[PDB]
Amino acid sequence: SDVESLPRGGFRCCLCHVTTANRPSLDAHLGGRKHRHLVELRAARKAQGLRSVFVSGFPRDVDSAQLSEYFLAFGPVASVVMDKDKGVFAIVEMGDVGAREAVLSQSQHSLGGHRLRVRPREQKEFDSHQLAKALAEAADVGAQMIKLVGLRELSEAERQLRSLVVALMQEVFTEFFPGCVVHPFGSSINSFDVHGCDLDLFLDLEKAEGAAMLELVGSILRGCVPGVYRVQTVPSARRPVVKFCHRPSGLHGDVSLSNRLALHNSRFLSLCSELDGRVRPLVYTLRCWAQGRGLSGSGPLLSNYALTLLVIYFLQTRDPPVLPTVSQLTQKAGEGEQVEVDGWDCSFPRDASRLEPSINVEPLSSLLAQFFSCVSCWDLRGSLLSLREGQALPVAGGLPSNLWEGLRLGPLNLQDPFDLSHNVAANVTSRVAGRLQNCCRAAANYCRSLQYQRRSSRGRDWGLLPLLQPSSPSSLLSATPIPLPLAPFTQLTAALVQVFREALGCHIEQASASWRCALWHRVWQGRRRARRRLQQQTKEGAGGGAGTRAGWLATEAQVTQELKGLSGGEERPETEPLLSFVASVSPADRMLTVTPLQDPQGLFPDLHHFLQVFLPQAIRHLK
RNA sequence: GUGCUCGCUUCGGCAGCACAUAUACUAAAAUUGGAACGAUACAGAGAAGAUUAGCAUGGCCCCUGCGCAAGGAUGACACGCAAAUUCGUGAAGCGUUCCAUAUUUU
Ligand SMILES: [Zn+2]
Repeated sequence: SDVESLPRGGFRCCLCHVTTANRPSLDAHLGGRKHRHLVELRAARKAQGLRSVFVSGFPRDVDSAQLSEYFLAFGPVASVVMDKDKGVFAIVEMGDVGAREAVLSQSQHSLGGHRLRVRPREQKEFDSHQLAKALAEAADVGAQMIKLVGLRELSEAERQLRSLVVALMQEVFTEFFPGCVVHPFGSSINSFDVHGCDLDLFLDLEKAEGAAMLELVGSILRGCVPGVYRVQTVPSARRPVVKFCHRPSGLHGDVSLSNRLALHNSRFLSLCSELDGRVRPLVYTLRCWAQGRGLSGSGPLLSNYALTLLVIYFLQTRDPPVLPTVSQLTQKAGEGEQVEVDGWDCSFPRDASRLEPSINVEPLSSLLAQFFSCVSCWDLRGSLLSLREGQALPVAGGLPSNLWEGLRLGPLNLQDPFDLSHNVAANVTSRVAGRLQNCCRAAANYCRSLQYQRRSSRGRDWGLLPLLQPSSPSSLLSATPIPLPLAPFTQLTAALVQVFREALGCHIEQASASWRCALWHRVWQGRRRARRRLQQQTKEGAGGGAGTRAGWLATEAQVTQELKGLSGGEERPETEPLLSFVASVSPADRMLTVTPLQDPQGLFPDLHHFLQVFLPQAIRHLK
């Protein structure tokens, strides 16, 4: 009854959301642990719900204890839970059906001089376009990145909502703990926040006591904080955390216990962000790209903090240093900023008004291209990327292992600037590292394309748009050479240049003969309608003129000029070509290879099919 | 949220009363690396035992056609077809059973 069919004989489990490819696999799923566990959960939940009662209207600010002991006379209580948000209502779980029947049998209840609302409980079962439009009209790619920052950051209302949530959590925690504060970190304060980002909190006040404190935090969060659900603990890791959600505001996030290192990391990130102007748009763009291409997330992927540290390291290892090394920051931190946590020195200047500006001049487009290229080149497995020194330490030396005693090496090595034994890319497996390298190579060779270099006038998804939309390009390259009519190589190459220049209106530069060709209008389309107009006008004007060898090129040039004039409505300055390509001829077999260079609209296939019909006819009329 | 006030009101609201206050916060740990088993998809090779891989449409493909009627013209895109023959077995896809000095915030 929980199985819903699917095409190709598919089967799915509604509970587990797990598909099966055939009947035996479905039966195995139906008879194995995951499914039974879920049917036991649903059966127990439905039974408990049916043997349950709903209480409202009880006197304001009355604890569950007296209500439970009042209901004790009517039957054996099992669980009483009170509302978080306002405590208006409560649910009393009874350890039987008879007592639930007894309590629902009465038409009147009294407790503490207030008529109660005892009532049976119901049981129930378990920017795609606007972003593109906003980024499709900027002046250039740098403006696109700045606008991406503008429309991807946290809006002021969202900031207010997050601050209200933080204040609520602070209030409840101060109610429980004697003296404590909640320091928001991560995206909340490092100025690298996006819409719907994690709300990460630090609770400021050998392992059993830590586990007990984490369990206390989980119990307090589950039982007192209004609107939170899905509280779970990860007590066995480098930093035990408790995860939660928040139904009213829709937020989710993590709570850690004793990491001041996170606070210092966040302040360092803010200092880097306000130390130069390129870093914030660069990190936002790289995070959006990595999220789109499915290599940044949770688990076996680059955490976005690791991506932020990677782009910071890229900014550090340039010949003109865009950002200073953390060693330089530690040296330039004056007296009073010397602090250390867990035996590790975390010192850097507090205000950006003291450090000299970087002498780096190259804009954000060049920085993005250099990031792609340099990250694609690096020997990630054999090199440790040290942020404190801005240097690639040799991983095989053994020194980086015995120096820090806790460094877990791997396919990608990247040490956070303050913890000396916390390579932040230990999650990444080999497949994810290889995918990162390959996608970086793809982006690197895309950045050299003229589409990323010049904005589109007619609208062709220029700028970051291809790097944001997934649009995995699986298109084959030039595989079909065009056969040409047998002519002497010099005559054939001359006649091709005439046909491209005169009959098609291409700009042609000389690059086996080869030429770069560029087109601003769709000269392959419409030609049948243009020729019929020219033929009608000629038949109305002065019939005559026997067709010579020169008359064919002149007639195709006129058919091309008509197709320009029918689109002249455009007034945009024609600085970017609608389609550019190479034309290349082999000496022996006299075949023409044609390859795209810039095709912002995906129109190269239409041009190629047109040239396959047109060029072997043109070279027949030019013999 | 709704109704009432034989209360102020500026005429919206405010101040009290009445119903209602929703039907929880419920633990559905996850990820990675191993091993074994079941499947059966695998561009998987013969083929669909002379005879399939073709589709139907739309506007595009060129030529002819004054075309005004159109004809071949066959590649792209969208639209729904679906594919069994009879057959073996995977990789980072489906399912099941164990293992891990293995991982989880920033
Ligand atoms: Zn299931």
